[PDB]
Amino acid sequence: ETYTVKLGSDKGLLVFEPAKLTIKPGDTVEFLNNKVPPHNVVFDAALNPAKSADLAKSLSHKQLLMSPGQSTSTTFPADAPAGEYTFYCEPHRGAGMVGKITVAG
Ligand SMILES: [Cu+2]
Repeated sequence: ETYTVKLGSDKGLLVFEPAKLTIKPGDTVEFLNNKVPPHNVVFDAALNPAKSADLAKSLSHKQLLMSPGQSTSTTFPADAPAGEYTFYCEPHRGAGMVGKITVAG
């Protein structure tokens, strides 16, 4: 299944919309640049079920998305470990642009 997370709400808030999502291993999350760019998508190296920096890096998109309508996607590994994956937008982290994906069966 492919799910869409907007970067910046339609109201213009510095949030992911939605900010929490439950998926299965192998699902894709599309991150769509929506409002108040630039944004990026960085998975936390410690706050994933494997506490694996490499895993987090593989899921992340560090380059800034500059224009509304740009997108990037993360397809989770087929054997992604179950549990919680915290991610954030680097420029807007301090303003609260933090999200969480939960992988479950
Ligand atoms: Cu942002």
